[PDB]
Amino acid sequence: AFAHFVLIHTICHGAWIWHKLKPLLEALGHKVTALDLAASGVDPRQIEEIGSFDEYSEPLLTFLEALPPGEKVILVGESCGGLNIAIAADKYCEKIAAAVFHNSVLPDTEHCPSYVVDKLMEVFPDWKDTTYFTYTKDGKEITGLKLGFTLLRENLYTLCGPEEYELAKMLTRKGSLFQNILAKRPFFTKEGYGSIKKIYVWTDQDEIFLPEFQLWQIENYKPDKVYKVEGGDHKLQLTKTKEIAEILQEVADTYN
Amino acid sequence: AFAHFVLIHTICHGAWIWHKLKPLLEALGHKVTALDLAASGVDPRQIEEIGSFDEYSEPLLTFLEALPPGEKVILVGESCGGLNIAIAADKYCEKIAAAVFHNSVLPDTEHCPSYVVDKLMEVFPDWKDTTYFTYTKDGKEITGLKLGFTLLRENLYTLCGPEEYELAKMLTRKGSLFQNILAKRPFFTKEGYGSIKKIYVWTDQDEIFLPEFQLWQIENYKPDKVYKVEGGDHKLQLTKTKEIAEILQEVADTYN
Repeated sequence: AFAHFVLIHTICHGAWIWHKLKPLLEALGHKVTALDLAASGVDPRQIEEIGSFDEYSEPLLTFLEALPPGEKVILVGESCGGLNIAIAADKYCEKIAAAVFHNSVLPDTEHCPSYVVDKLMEVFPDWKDTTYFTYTKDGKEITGLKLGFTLLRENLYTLCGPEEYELAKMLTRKGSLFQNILAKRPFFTKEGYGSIKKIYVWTDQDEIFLPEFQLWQIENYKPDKVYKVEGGDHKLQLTKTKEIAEILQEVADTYN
Repeated sequence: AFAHFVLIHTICHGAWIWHKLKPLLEALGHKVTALDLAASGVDPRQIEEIGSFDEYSEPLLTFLEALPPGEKVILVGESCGGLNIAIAADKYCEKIAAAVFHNSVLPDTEHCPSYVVDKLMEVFPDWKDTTYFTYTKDGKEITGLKLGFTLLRENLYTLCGPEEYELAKMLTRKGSLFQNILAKRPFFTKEGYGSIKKIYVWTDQDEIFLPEFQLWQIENYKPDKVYKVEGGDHKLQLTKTKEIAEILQEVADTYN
C-alpha cells in the first residue's frame, strides 16, 4: 500500500533532516510532506516570536487543515516532534491513520504535557556546549537554546558522516522546548491523541535519548507496536534510512 | 600551505551547498567560512527587503570587515557568487589573496556590472518551471525568482544524488539577480576588483552555464589561471568535491 507520510523534525532542526528518507519513501510510491515548523529551517519567523509548543506547531496544523475530507496521513516525528504529534492529534485526530515516533518523546494523557520532557532532563541533564537564553512572549519567560556543536557531533549525529554533521552546523537554529509552557498546558486528550495508533521506533545506541529514557517511555504509555532498529544513532533517518523506510512501509500496510 | 577559504553560494541558495566541500577542505588543514548572504539559507531577511546586489552581499562585506589587519582570504564563488566577489573586492581588496570562480559569472571592469548576466540570459533564455514576481524597493521594481524544480533537477543538479536534489528542493528560496539594478550600478573598479588574482574553474558538462557562455567569459576577461574539471555538473562542489578541494589546495599554495 501507499500512504501520505508527514515528516516532523525536532526543535532546532528543519525539514532538511529528512533529505535522505523522503526520496526513499517516494521510491516506494508514497507521498511525502516534510514541513518546517515555526521559526525552523527556512520558516521566516524567529523563535522569540513563538510563545508555546502549540504556536510552534502551526505549520503542521495548517497543513492538516488543508487536507480534503477523507484524506488521512501517517505522522512521523523525531525527538521532540512527538509533542507536535500530540498537539496535532487533539485537533485533527480523524485525519491521522497512525503516528510513528522516531527516537521521539512519547507524551501521554494521564500526566501533564511536560511529563516526558521533565524525565528526559533527569536522564540527560548535561547538554555540553549548548547555550541558553531567555525571552518573553505573552507575558511568560521562555528558555531558548542553541544546540552545541560538540553535543551535535557526539550525541545527536554520533555515526553520521561529516557532510551530514556539517549540514547540522550550518542549519540548526535557536529554538525552545517551551518546557514551562507545556507544564501549564491542558492535558492531551484521551479522545483525540489517546485514540490514535502509536508506533514507537528506536535504537538502543541513541546517545541522547538513552535506553533508560526510551524504555521508560514505552513502559509509561504502551505503544501499539514497537520497532527496535539495531545500530545507528539518534538520527536514524540518516544512519539507518533504509531500515526506517522498511518500517514505514510496514506501518502503511498495517494502519489506514 | 593552509588558507582561509570563504565560500559564497549563488542566488536562491545558502551555505548548505558547501556541506560536502567544507569538511574536505578542513581535512586538508584549512580554515573555512561558508556564509549565508542576505535573505539566503537561514538568514532572517526575506528577499523583498533587499534592494541591490550590494545589499545582498552585506554578510560577506561584514565578514571581511571583521578580519583583523593582515589576514587574507581566498574567496570561492559559485554561479552568481562572482558578482558578490567583485563587490567585495571593491571594498576589501587588501584582504583578498585570490578569488576562485566556480562555474561562476566573471564580471569585468570595462563593461557595466550587468554585462555578463545580460549575456547569460541570451545563452540560456529558458528557465523552465522557474517562477517570477516583482517587488518594489528603494523606488525600483525588482524581479524576484524561485528556481523551478525541473530546472533544478535537469540543469543545476543534473548528476547529483537524489538526497542532494532533495536538499535543494527543501532549502532553495526566493531570490533575485537584481539585473536592472546592476545595469545602473557604477562599474567595478580596476584598482580594487581588477587587481585581484582570478582563478576560473569550470566543467564543459554544465547544463546551465553552457560552454558557449563560460568560454565567452574566459575570452572576455582573461583569468590568471583556468582549471577545467572533467565530468560532473553545475554543482561541482557536490559532484566533483575532491577535485575542487585539490584545485583549491593548489590555489592556496600559489597565491597568498
